[PDB]
Amino acid sequence: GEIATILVENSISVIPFSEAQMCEMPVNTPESPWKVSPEEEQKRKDLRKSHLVFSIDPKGCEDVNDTLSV
RNA sequence: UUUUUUUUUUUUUUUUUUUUUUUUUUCUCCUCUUUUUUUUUUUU
Repeated sequence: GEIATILVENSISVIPFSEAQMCEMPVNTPESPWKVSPEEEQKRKDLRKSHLVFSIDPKGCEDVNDTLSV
């Protein structure tokens, strides 16, 4: 009840989205997951082999932003 | 040696109809105390 009060009072929504707001999703399905279309591999410039990327991140960091490389 | 007569289960069937959830009261009402109101910053 207190958490609900804190939400309602401070103007924050707790409603999951609607069908048309859901349906517009990238399809990360097991029968066909996501993988880069090769014309965009052309158009970009890969570095997954010639350079090292890693990250320290807080405990529980289910979603990383920060990365660097020197 | 004991004849003859004294009715019985109401008659009738071939009449028209153009609405509609509910329904009808109760008054004015003293919110107690460190504050201006804090605020960059970074790790989600």
